[PDB]
Amino acid sequence: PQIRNMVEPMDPRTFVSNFNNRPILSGLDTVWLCCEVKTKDPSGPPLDAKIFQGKVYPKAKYHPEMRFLRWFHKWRQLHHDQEYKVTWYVSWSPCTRCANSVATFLAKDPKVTLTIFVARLYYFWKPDYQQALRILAEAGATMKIMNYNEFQDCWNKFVDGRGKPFKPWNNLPKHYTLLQATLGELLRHLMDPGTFTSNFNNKPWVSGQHETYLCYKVERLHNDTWVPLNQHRGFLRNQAPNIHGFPKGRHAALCFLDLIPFWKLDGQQYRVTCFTSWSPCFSCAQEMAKFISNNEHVSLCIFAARIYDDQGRYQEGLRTLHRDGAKIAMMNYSEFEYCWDTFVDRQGRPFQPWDGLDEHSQALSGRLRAILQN
DNA sequence: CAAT
Ligand SMILES: [Zn+2]
Ligand SMILES: [Zn+2]
Repeated sequence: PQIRNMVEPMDPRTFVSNFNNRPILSGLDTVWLCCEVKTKDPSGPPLDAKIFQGKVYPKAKYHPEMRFLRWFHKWRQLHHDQEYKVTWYVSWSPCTRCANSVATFLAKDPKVTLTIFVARLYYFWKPDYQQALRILAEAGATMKIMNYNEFQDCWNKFVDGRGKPFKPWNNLPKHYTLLQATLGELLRHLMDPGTFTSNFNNKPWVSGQHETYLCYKVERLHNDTWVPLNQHRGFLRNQAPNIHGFPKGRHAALCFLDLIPFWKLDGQQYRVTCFTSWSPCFSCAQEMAKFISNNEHVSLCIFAARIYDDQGRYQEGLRTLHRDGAKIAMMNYSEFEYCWDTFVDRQGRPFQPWDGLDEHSQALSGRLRAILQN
């Protein structure tokens, strides 16, 4: 039995119009949901597959997530009980009602695990919808943003492409990174402690890997005092090159600069701080210096674990960044501890500093000062 | 992890 025999594949124009992942997208009156039900073993065809659709308004009871729940209840009565792995590709993330219904269903049934790939985040800026996605995640649903691979898979399985291959729309990768970072913020995703310790150790770097992790937070000026702005706190990393994502990669500092306009900050004074495992290369620093030159109400503070020699003009880039008003400093014990406490999935464990932390911070601080004073 |  093949997916083509299980579903009526949707029209290609229905798929592309409904699954376009522009984060802010008006005019869509419908939610689409493609799903597969599998055993514990993921290889081969699913046990069954279905496409559900429902109008957003006026009744959530006809949203495709609830249509799925009613179909799946009846389907299970007709098949021999076993453990099920369910995958959804949904055009909009769940509204508050569906999120709470699915969360209740998952939490009462240890035999079912659910992964939800979403094309767009629905009302991601509204606290009610944020809290509902957290309840769904806490019920064990794995919630991810649809990337190129999932759009292509959904095209192959659920669309009447007539053998033509999936063609990505404009800016699919840029949309993905904005949504991924936004989903991480609202789920309050914390960084793996091993990933933190490995990447923020400031001893001389000996690994062949060049990856950059970047933790960020935002403050607002209020009554001559900086106050936390808890909505936009999290971490991200560089995007490795891939011809279906960013063909030349996208460095962490640039992904961070992409986020700031997406936050829709008002005209008040803001201080945006990042803790990055590598200081920015020349290209990143130029872009960062351009940004702060053009956004006078945003103050940048950059704390770096290590100084990245890009074999080019990185020293001049750091000088330009400082000249244009960014604060640049090397992370000391206090900044390492703050990120462990704030951004890392530490499970109550205190910060344990690696060997030579203080000594390496002093050496790097002296190198930075020498760079900035030329 | 299809990898400037
Ligand atoms: Zn709903
Ligand atoms: Zn860079």
